[PDB]
Amino acid sequence: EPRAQRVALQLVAIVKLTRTALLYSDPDLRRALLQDLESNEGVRVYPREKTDKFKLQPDESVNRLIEHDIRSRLGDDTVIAQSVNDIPGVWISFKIDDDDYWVALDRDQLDTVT
Amino acid sequence: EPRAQRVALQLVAIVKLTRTALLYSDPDLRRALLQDLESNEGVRVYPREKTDKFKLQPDESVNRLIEHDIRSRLGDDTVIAQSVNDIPGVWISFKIDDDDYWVALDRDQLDTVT
Repeated sequence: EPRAQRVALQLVAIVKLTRTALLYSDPDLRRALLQDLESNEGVRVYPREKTDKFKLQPDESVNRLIEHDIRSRLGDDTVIAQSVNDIPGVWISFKIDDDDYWVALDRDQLDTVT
Repeated sequence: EPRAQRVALQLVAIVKLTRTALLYSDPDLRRALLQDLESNEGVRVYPREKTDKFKLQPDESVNRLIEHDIRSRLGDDTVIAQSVNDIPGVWISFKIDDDDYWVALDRDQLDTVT
């Protein structure tokens, strides 16, 4: 419960901060912002398409509890996955208005911040 | 060592994300962005003045080790404090070019994400 809640809250903070950066970004600097997030923050953002396939994290350890805690903060429609279109990562969907996005985090790099 | 490194890396990620949001923000939306960061992300940003006074966190627990780990990532000139101008918080300075800023985080709220 407490360790699960902690990891979820850290992942929520990362997604909210990232969404916030994109939301208030100068439109002319938006692609440059995405390069900065990826290279310097290790946070990769992508547009999310309705046809993007995903694979769930296994029901292992506290995975399902972390996912429940994430959804309670970000929304029940949030997708959380270990891969998208077969690309491995910690993937969490988010939205701005009617646009859908993914955040992808590196698993190894995330484990130092969790 | 490992728990200290973990808390520092979480605090570094928050500061880098916040700095990044401010750096790439639409200038017209910049004050609105600051309201969003404060209200929704619990991250308060302020301009930092050379005359702003600060009080160190106590040398207690792993405080000094966390501070060392933070400075190794954000820079050796980074100020980390338990108060600024007598306002309690988790305070960490940062810079954009020649402008100085503070991030202030709520201690109780931070403890759920650490």
